[PDB]
Amino acid sequence: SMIMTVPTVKLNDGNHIPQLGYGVWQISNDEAVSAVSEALKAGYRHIDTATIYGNEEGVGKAINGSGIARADIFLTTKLWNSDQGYESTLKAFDTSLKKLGTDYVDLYLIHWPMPSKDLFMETWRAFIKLKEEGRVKSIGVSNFRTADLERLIKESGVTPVLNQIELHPQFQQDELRLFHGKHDIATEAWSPLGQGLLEDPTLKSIAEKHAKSVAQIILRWHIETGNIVIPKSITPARIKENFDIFDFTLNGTDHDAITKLD
Repeated sequence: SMIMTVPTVKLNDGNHIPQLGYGVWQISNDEAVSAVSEALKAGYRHIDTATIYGNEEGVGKAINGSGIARADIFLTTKLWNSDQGYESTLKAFDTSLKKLGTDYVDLYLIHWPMPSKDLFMETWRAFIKLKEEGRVKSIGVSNFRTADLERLIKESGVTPVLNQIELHPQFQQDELRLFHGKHDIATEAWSPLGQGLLEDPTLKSIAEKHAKSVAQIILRWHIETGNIVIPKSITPARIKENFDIFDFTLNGTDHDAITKLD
């Protein structure tokens, strides 16, 4: 009868984000509807997409038809590279809201620091405005390097709540995580499960030690190192498997052994 409470990460702007969320990647609208429905059914309350994936309508349909209040779901999307700029971001966001069928997003991220610093600063200027207007609750970035974050913080005075980056046991991003911690930016891991290490002996051993799956061990390692994770499995069994990571803990030796995988 115990229900594990999904931890939230308190962000630098006072908002809280569920530490586990469900990643939608390059799937179709119909697929997004089914997957997001399945995730919300499995107990996920944090849904992550990006405008370039072309599935905002379907994500929005599953969310609005879930029987869960909009206020109880945390929804992230992301501004695509070709829409960077002040006015072009305001336009893109409007279009994304219309597609999603809601009047705010919890988190809006700049998808990449591409194609230039000037362009992303103008996008950031637009995010600041959307945040002032109360249409975006938290603003952040994705795939930003330490030099992009330095320029963003120096030039705007506004520090992103998080930077979503590729992060998994074979790509641990030690440097960026050190910068993030230094400047109160949360780390969010995309592709947190990495590369199919399902046959790695360290991870297999830890999975047995705890009677959990290798994916569950990887996701618990992320949770214990303070990462927000957005695993993106498409099969229901895996969607449910990735949710069940709050009923156990690793220990000290486990962490050392996973660190050695980078």
